[PDB]
Amino acid sequence: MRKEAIYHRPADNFAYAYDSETLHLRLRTKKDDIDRVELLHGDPYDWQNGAWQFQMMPMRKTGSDELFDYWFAEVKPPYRRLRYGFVLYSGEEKLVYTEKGFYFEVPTDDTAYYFCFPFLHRVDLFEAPDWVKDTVWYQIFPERFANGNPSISPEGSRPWGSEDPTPTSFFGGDLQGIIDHLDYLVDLGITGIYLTPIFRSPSNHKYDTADYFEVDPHFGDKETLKTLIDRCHEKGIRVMLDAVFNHCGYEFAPFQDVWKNGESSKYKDWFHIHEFPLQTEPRPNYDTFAFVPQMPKLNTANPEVKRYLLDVATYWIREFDIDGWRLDVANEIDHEFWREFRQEVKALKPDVYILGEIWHDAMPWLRGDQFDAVMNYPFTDGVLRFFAKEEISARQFANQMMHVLHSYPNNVNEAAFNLLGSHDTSRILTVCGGDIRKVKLLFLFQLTFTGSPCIYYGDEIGMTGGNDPECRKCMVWDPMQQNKELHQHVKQLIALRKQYRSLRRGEISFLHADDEMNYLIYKKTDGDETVLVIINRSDQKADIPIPLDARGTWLVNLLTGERFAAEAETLCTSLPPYGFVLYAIEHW
Amino acid sequence: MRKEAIYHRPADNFAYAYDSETLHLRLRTKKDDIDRVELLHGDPYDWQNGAWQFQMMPMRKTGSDELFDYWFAEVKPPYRRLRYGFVLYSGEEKLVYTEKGFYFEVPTDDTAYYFCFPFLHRVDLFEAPDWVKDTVWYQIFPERFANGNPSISPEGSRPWGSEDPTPTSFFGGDLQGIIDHLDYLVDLGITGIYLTPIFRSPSNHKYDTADYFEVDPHFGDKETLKTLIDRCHEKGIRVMLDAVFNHCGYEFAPFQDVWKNGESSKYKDWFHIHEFPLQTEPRPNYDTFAFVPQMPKLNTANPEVKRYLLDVATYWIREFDIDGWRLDVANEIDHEFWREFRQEVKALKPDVYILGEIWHDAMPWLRGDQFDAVMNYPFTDGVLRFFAKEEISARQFANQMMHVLHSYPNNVNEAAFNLLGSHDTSRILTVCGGDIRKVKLLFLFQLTFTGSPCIYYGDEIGMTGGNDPECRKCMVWDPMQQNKELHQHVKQLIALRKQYRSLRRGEISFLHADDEMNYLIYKKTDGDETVLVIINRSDQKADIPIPLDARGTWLVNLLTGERFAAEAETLCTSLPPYGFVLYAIEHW
Ligand SMILES: [Ca+2]
Ligand SMILES: [Ca+2]
Ligand SMILES: [Cl-]
Repeated sequence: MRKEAIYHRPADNFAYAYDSETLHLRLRTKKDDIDRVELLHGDPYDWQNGAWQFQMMPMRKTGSDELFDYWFAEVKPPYRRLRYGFVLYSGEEKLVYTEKGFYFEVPTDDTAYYFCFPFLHRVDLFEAPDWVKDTVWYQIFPERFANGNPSISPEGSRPWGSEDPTPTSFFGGDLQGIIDHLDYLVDLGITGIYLTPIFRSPSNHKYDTADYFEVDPHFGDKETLKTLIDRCHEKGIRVMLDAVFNHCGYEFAPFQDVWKNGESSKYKDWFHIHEFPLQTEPRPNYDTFAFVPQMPKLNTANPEVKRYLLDVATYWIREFDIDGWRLDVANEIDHEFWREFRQEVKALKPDVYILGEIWHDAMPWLRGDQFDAVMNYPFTDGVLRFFAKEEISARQFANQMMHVLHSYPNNVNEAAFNLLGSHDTSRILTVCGGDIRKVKLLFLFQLTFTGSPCIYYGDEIGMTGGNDPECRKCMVWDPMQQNKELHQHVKQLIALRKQYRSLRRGEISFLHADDEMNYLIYKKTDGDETVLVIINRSDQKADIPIPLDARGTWLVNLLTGERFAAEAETLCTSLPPYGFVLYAIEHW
Repeated sequence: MRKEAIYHRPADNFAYAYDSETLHLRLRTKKDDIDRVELLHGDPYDWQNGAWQFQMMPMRKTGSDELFDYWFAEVKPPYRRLRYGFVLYSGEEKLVYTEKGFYFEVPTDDTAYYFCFPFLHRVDLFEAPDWVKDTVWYQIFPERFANGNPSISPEGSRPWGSEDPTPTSFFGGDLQGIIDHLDYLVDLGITGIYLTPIFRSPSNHKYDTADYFEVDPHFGDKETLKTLIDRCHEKGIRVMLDAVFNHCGYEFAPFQDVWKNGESSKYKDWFHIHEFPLQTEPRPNYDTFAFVPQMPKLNTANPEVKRYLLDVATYWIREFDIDGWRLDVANEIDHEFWREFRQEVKALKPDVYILGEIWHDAMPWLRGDQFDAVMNYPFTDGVLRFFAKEEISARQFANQMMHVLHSYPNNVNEAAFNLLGSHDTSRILTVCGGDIRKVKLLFLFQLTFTGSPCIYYGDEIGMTGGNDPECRKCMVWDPMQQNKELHQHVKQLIALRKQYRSLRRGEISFLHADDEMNYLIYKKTDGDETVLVIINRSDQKADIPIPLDARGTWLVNLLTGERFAAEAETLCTSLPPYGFVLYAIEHW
């Protein structure tokens, strides 16, 4: 066995409380290097006859990435205290992996050798709002969804969908237009809406905020926003707004004061200023979002700033009853602020979903004291590389999915915001080079994956476009221009997801087929039901062997409803080019 | 390249801010497997400025443990933001290590593959009080230091130091006794005193608290405590008290109420009770420290309990100006409480040192939002196994020290509470089998090691005893029963530590000798200042070669003060059994 590939450390994704009485422990080792692994565990103070009392529990291999095998075990400490280790077996070789290193047999003269999970506290438990787990989100960029009130449209607004958008063009989309098209979303099966910024700002995207306490006049007023939220609630749709707390806009009052009065302004500490007076040339002498002068970075360490943003955060919840806050550039704002943010938000309305925009590994923000989840862009990356660009094999895709999922605790993955694109990415149909068959596969995977998926407006009807701003075209309402095949496909999958719990909250496992290149086979299971998905990611028909025992095993096609029994101990599934099939499994 | 042994993840000991402008990045690889490592780095938004290529910085190997090599690099992001990857060079091939995996060359496209350190926030920076770095602590168990007030000694106190202590014996030690012997401590060189529990409790150790707002009558009164602290402060000695917040005592009023009234008690939720009425056996029906009935666990999640404990924490600081809080069984209290604890204590007195009693890996409590340090028992175990028990080689000792040190960020190690024993361990002289020569080596290593070391009362004069209660004998004040040589050795070493910054704040590196079984050679470095230490851990004379080069190099024997020029390529030093020598290395 290779000791250099064995790893565990008491925190993050390797050791965490799943609930008030249960702990989850993981261990990773070199793939196929270990035959069996057992968790050695016991209460730190449980002694009898002068010997430490501990037991052995076999661990299950939950999956593996390109380099490692991941092992899992759940344990309910008798007194909520635990000292543990790992015993690995390979042939006649045995290793005991502990915090103090490796041993060849279990040392029991003391507990100091072992890893420790001191005490399971309910207060430190990671707990996201349960309702998001069954939710399917729909992201809307307000300036481009629907012009429901022409009288408030920006002057210079272009005819709807008359031309591709630019960084400064306006088409007159507003909040009323969203209200007017809610039945379209209900029919689709959407139960959650995520809106990009809607507070006063001069731009079409509004990430350069002028006033966080005012709805942009071009989008509507507070009365209209309230009606929108109330109407969504009546129809069973939760609403999440965009919080741009990392930076403000050039027209933000406090910034204007500092821009004019420099170091004597009482708002100078509200920002990250390097020298006075402020300037934008040759470059800004203050921190900004990226290198954008009109987006001054806010000092969230300043008491007055924190008070203001926390007031903003609770105001919209208290007065408008929103259901979530999507945090713009969340990773660039300090942890101290995010902890206070959670405390005040959750104290007001525990149901509010706290979603951070972080495109990379976000474990530091997912320990339970800050966010409920992050926009899962790493998932986006992997799914697009396999289904859209076909850059990696099915084997490599499974490895990447196993890699990212095992990088986090199970309860964290259960609340993950799994998207395929957004206002900050190219359109999936375009990433797919215009092949609807590939887009159908993207939706199939997304909608059968555990978590809280989000659909970018227009992707369900085949809208096209490159990256920002090309991906922000006016929503296509003309039924003659909407791709009917895709819309029906999405509606169908969302319905299925709502009907099968394993798709929404189950564990995922990948089965290795003969052709580990184009055939993807995976299962979703929650202990009560099991759904098998088989995908032929190739332009040729395929006969794919399904690795499952045929003893008393019955399958039910979820799309056609057809029931049939297996027998060949490995039934053969025949699929047309880019075809796919889903089966509910029955063991009688 | 063994990909399975390579590792980095943007947090804890692998990625952190060292100061407001500097980031530290670490990478671990299979020992001797990698020849060189380069850090590819840049600002995440460099692309906006047309800067698509990374900057490159070579990483330095800071040490190796049993299985890995550790690489290091410090970076000052121009805009406090960083995106990075690693380039590893091996005879086999060159590989780029990123968050998305390994690549043979730096990806030429614009996809996000890299690790990220979003923003360097001063507010999230780990920062312990600077003064602790130059402090040498002395731990005192009040019931056994000195009987300065016979009139308040417990009834039935045994003649001072006349017999071995027991779990229930009393000798009459008190706070006045400490005051009476301050000059002894000043002479020794001590600049910090850590006292075990001193609040009212029926026991001789007092970890079963009866009243947190009262100094035990047998130890003295609030007036005596003030005198002690003021005299200490006048002598440049800081004072740290023991906070027993995980559990209270059997005589704690709130608990007595619950034990009497049961479920009808208004204090029922102040503890962890499973059933009523409360029972103490076979095992308590309520959570306790270990299974001690007289030590019921407090519910630090209960608002009243938190307020009471926080009031306690701030009371002694505000009223008596203490300089630190040592947290008893700190790992068994929730993180939420520790965050509030830090906020309140630091707001009151930023200089207060927060030390948690955690014997295992404490990374989760050392990210900057909770403790400043923990009692470094893992250091204690490693040092004892080498110098005292001689159960491991000099090579294995070097590996273990590198292992535990690289497990934490540099600024965390710089404030670490490095002890060799305490009231919860056997006496070091006894662990050394009565060999004073070995104890001298223990003090030598401890006092030349970076951090905030602590000396257990009596160890500086050779007191003996097994583990609790044996290690709690009355302090020996008669010089005829004190080991003068050892005492002067400790006094001399504390003097040197104060004179050479590299000993208390420098980096450490182990130089591997030919006979790396008994010969230990290491150096402390801080800028150009270097202290070389050579230890002969064997019971026979030895001639050990000093690897150092003579290139305009001069050595200063820190024990004798003797100066001399370096011979040729390697100077040889003759040492007696368990001998040692320290040399300041000057580069001219
Ligand atoms: Ca309009
Ligand atoms: Ca006394
Ligand atoms: Cl309405």
